[PDB]
Amino acid sequence: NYRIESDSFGEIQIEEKFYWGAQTQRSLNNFKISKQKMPKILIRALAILKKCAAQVNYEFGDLEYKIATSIDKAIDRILAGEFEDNFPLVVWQTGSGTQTNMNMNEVIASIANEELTGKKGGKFPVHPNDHVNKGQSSNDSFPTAMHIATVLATKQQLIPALNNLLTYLQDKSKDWDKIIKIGRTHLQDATPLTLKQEFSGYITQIEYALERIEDALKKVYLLAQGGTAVGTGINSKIGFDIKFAQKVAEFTQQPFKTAPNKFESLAAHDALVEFSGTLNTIAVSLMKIANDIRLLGSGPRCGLGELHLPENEPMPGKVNPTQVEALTMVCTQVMGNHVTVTIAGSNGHLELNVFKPVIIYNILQSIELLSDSVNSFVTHCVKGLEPNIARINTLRDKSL
Amino acid sequence: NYRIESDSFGEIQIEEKFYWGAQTQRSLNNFKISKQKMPKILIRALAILKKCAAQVNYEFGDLEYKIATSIDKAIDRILAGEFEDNFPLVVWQTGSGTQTNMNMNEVIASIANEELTGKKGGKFPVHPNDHVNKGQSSNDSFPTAMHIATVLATKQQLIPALNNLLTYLQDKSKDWDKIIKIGRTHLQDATPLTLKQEFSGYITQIEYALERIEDALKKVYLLAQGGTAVGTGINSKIGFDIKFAQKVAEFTQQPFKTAPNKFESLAAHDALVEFSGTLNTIAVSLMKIANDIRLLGSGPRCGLGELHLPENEPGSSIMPGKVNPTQVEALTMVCTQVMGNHVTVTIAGSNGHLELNVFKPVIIYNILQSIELLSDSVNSFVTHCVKGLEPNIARINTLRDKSLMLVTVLNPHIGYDNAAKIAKEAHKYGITLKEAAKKLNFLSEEEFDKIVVPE
Amino acid sequence: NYRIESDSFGEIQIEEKFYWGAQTQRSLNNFKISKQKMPKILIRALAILKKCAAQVNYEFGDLEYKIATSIDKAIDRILAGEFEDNFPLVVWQTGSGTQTNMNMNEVIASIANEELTGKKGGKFPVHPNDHVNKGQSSNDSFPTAMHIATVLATKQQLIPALNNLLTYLQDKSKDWDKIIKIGRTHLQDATPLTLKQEFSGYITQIEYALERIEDALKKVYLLAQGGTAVGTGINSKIGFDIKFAQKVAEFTQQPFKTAPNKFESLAAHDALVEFSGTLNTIAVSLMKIANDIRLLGSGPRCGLGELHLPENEPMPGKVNPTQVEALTMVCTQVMGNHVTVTIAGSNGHLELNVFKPVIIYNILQSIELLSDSVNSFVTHCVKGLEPNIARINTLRDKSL
Amino acid sequence: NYRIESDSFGEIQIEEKFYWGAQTQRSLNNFKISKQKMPKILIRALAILKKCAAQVNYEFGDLEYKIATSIDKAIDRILAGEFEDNFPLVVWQTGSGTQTNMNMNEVIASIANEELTGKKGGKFPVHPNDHVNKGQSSNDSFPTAMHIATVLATKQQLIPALNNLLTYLQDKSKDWDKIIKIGRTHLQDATPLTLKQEFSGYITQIEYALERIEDALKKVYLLAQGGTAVGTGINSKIGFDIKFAQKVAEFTQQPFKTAPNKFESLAAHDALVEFSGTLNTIAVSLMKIANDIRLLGSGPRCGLGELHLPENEPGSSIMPGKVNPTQVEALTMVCTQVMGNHVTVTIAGSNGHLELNVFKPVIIYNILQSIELLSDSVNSFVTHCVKGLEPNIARINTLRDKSLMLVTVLNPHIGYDNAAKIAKEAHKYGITLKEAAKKLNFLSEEEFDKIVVPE
Ligand code: NA
Ligand code: NA
Repeated sequence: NYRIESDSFGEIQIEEKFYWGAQTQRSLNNFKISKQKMPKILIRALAILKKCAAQVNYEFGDLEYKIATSIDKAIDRILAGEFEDNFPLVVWQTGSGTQTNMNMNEVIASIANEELTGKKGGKFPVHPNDHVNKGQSSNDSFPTAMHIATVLATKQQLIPALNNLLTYLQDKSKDWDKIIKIGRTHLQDATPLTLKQEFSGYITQIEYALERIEDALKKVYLLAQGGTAVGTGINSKIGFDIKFAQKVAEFTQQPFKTAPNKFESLAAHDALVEFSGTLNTIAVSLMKIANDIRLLGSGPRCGLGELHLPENEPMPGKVNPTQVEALTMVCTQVMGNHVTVTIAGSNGHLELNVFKPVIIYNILQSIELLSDSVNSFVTHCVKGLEPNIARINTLRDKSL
Repeated sequence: NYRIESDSFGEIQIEEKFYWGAQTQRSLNNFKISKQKMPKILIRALAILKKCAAQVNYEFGDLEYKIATSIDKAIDRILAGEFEDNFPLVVWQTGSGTQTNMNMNEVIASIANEELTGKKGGKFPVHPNDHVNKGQSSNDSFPTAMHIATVLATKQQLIPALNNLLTYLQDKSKDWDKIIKIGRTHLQDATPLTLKQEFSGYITQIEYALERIEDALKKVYLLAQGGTAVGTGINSKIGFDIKFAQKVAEFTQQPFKTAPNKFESLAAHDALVEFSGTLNTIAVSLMKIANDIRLLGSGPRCGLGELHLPENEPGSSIMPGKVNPTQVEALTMVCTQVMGNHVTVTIAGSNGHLELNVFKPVIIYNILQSIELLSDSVNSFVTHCVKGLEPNIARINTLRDKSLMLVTVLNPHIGYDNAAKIAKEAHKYGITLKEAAKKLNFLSEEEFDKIVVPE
Repeated sequence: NYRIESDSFGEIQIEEKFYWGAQTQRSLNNFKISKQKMPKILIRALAILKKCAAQVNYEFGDLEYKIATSIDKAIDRILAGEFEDNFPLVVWQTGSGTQTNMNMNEVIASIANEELTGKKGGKFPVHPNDHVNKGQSSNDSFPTAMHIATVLATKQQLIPALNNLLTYLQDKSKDWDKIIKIGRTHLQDATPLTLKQEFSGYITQIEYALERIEDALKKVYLLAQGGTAVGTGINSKIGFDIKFAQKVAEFTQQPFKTAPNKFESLAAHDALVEFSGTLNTIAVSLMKIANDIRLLGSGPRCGLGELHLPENEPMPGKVNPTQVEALTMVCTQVMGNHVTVTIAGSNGHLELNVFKPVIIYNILQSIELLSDSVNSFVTHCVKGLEPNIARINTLRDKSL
Repeated sequence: NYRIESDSFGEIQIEEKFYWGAQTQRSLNNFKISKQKMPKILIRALAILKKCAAQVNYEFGDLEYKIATSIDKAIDRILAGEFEDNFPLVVWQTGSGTQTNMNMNEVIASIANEELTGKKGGKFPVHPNDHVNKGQSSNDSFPTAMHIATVLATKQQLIPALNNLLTYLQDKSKDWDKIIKIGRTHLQDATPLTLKQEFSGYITQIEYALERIEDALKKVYLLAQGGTAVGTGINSKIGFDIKFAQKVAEFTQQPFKTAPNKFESLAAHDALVEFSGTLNTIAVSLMKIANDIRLLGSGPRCGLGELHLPENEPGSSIMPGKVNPTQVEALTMVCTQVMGNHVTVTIAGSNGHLELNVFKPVIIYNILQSIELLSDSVNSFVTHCVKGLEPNIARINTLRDKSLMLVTVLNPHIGYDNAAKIAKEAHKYGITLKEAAKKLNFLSEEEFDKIVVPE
């Protein structure tokens, strides 16, 4: 039931049914720190990275045809979800992500070797380092995967989620221009505005959130691949950085390019600190929008009672704004995640920032929580918001 | 493969092999927000809570023998680990934890009903709300679970890990009193201290971490159970609060009591915000300790090189033979996670409204994560780094003698003027202070090392 | 109009009317970073430190009688507020506080020299380093002053302020047990509780805040003095640490003692990070209390309207809960101050944490803002809170 | 020595030499909360605001010639710096900034009334609310001032300081291309890079800081003025908003416009929260740069020793001759202050209620402080550290040759096996790779240095 693998530290046992190699197993044994594995979309991004690197390596004459093709077939299968069991390493590993890099290197080599020899594992004929990792360091590969992942998640999770919110905020309030409600400043009675007008503030906040995302992504399109170990490009052929980036742009259909200065790309993660800053602003916007709805839906008899919130689950008969609670909790999570990203980003030393996994784990969590909670909020709260017109009219007609 | 269940809102389908009910399945369908489930030890805390509440209810005559005994047996199976598949709800739910409370209520009833009738699910003979949740709200139950879980995790994970680090810091540095290294202030050359003395700082930081936890636990021992919906204790018999706390104290063997003021326990989580603050401080201490070990072991040739860190894996694919301080990296990364987790807890804690703070799941999720991560990573750091740390004594000595600031250790022993002559001679010929001491016939190489000792 | 002073870097000009010396002026010229000077109470604490050190030095036989007496007279005058013009250095200086240490050393020497020779300044007969700073480093003196200051401010500003709040929360609500109001969970109508009961939550929060302060001060009583440059005590006579601490305990009438491990005292500021943690919890408590009052006083016609807040200043006739706004802003300040203290505390290197001035500036600001805002809040809001009983009764009698 | 004034609440005394009125003195007596006054540049912004609002009002025919001209002349004297004593109110006031708005309204009226009548104070001929505050609320005025001040400070303090740092990073490192130092990853010995290349990272961080500011300013150019109380623009004539923005654009020479949606501008300060986020990133960049320079200049003998930092003062009283990297300490301390200031702004920004975010003073206070501190400290760091940085070239070379990881730079030039023999020889005899290269007749001391160059 076991296979033996090795590296420069010696022999090590791996359970036969798993495709990973000596360094993954070594990491798996030595870092028994909680159960948070690397996010699926990061693994996906890392797989895309190896795919594109292999193609460039092949085109440069540096890989045998059968090895390049076997690596490519092997990676296509990972992208289809066939080896989700085979990336067991935790986030809390080496700060450069070396081990997760080797996790991808070894699994690809292993699948390819099973195709070519009939048996998985090992370094023949496909070597994890000399073929799958050819011309790469973890120091430039892991940041490249961090940026690919961030872009993919933002374009697939967050931007649609915000557009879903924008659309329903627009559609619901289109005809609330006839509803004249009483404004509150300091929570004290103020002068009148329409309910549509009040909701137009929220619409502006979300529109502006979408604009901030576009500006924050500009540096996240820029990829470190080609800097190798310390930023100089040692062991990377001239042109690799540019051709790799074009390859990733073509597969993702996103405008990726190479980072003009690779030293800045390795030594720091300022792009992601800035990006996390935009996530934080979005958290602030949503906290305000959700809090107002909580407040306007308070009651039914001893609150404000201007809005009726959909009732989705069960002091019997009492129904709570549960979606607002889920969303406002996520907002507080994102704000704390941002402080972690800040502090980790500030702790770079010379040629390398070695806080990379904690940074990307927090970025990707914030994107996913914001997207999922907003979509839930729209479906189970915003879509069925109705104003209580008689209540709004009574409140207005009492104002001094 | 499906069973039908019902609540106030109507009919709903549950996959047959699972034990939860209608309200849990409803929540499962309505809060599809990522993948972060309630932590194992919080579910455990909540089960313990229900076991004790059912026994007190039974003592008050408010549960029949058949029902109280089956509830108790069902809960023991959950505490045995037999139903870890049956708590699927995410953290990002209602802010009171109602759905997770009800998840526990339904699963207990369901296990009991299978035992009594042969078929799982439903509300007869055992009813989730009327029996399992009798005399309880989620408003007082969930805060009770939060504190039980915090105490359990702190005592089972955190205190043992810090003591593990303490013991090995003490053991490893016992005989480092004769290793005389150079002090660095502002990262600039300073005067000497023993390697042991430098480690004594770290030891003190961990001893103080342990004291801080004991003070931080004081209010976490106090339980909300009995406040019910708003804190008034309506639908709760006089004495239930005290008798429930006693039971939990017996089962856990921890000094749990009831909170004097139930309103404070529902409306806020200041106790967990204070506790998070202590976790924050521990993160700050560990960051300093781990950073020093990394800095002291930097090299092997182009850095400081005073400590040899155990080499556990290959550090690089391009540069073979390179070994990195990977355990320090995992620990310092965790430290940054705890610092951020603390801000989340702070902000959530500050957003209470009137009778209830409804940010409860996110608060307890961060507290428990911070505890697990500090504990797991400290344990790993000890096993794979502290255990095998060795000083590079020859390198430590070389560096000590390079310091020009040794002059001020020489002043009281050799005289102010004479030390000045040595330091002048060392600048002119470009030699060490030791070599200049021997050159001018003031002090041998052995007499020089004795004066330099801290004393 | 100028006097010339010097140090090992050479000669430097000081305006004649000022008492400080070469190193203070040098710092004053080289760190032109905003206008935040060291807090008054820190300077005060540093002056107390030099007073007690001199007395111990004198008792050990290490100072001439006339110098010890002149130093003591000189310091008594600083404590009386006579040289508030003479500590111009900014917080954003060397991270060990050396320059502010020399600021105190030089000014004391200067005043003493004016007494003894008729002219201020210089190092004769009282030398800033060899007499006023005898047996001291900035590395152990500045942490000692940080802890003295924190204790003094907490005992003189914060503890009385919280007791003032506790007392008035108690007195105002004593007879609110007859007022039956409707409870709100999730801001939805709930079951009843008395107004006194609701206020008893707030009373508990403040009581518990007072208990947390006592626990957090335990390590802040422990003083670094005697560790000198790197923690070893080089150039400090045996017994100095203990006798100094007793001297400070006697002058302040507070239970100060020496730090058992001086290395921990220099290398880190974990005591203050923990203390700042308690300030943060207090900020959280007060934010809740103040927010509820904002909410319960909302109206007069379109809010909850359960409480009447005092009207202290001027949509004419509209009066806002201005004291609650001041207080809740301070709370957000304290929470951010706490993150600065955290991050700075985490950045220690080997024998010394060199973020000391930013840490103490934030600690002392949080104490002063919390105290002043709470006292203001009590005087201009809590003292005159009255319930609107008819409104409370109407709301209750509408509950489902 | 006193003058009497009045408002809705009654009679109140003001010291005679000051120009403020009844509402300012009331606020002065009721908010005795520490000492933190409104920043100079925010007061200036608010004056500019009133100058432009009065001119637009006059153009609409809603101020008489006498009154508009005297208002304009009074404001110019405030912008000249003639009344810096007359704005005593603390930051910790009402959350809308009403009292500071009224401080400006009263002082302008008072200066104008002295000019027109000979006696300062009061509300005739110039009335604080009816003339100086005409068509304005504090709800739209204070946010307008916040953005004007942020733009002014960013353009006058921050952008110049970052450009100053940029210019000197470029100038100092121009000819450091021939200095070949060793790279460190995980603080472990790695492969070489030029000193210039290492500095190129820092240069990139600052160039990107400047781009980030330009994007962050986009929404700060947009002004609330015209929304009045709740955002509807009641008591504001159509066109006032556009014409006010134009005037401010003319006076400042900055591209200010009116905010399309006034409700968003009153109810929140997301734009300043986003801007704070950019300041945060700049703090993170500077922390890395300053920390590296400190680490590279550590020593002078027992650390890294690659850079010589200019020595500006004595570092110690016990250890004479010790010099500390004091400018790096002041800058990194400021960085921690900005990071905390950002959390305050984030939390304050998140506590808006309906039509108004009433945490405005604390938000703008932190933003402006962060800008001033980053600017002042970067400027000082350049003058007193970056300007005079020199590499210690002999030390840089020594360290480079100690690296065992040079082997991988030798592989493509000398062959894999041959480099292995050199590294084996270097381990056996305990020498450098260069000495072992010459020993085995593979490579001279000059040919070795050429292969090592990054290329
Ligand atoms: Na987090
Ligand atoms: Na601050």
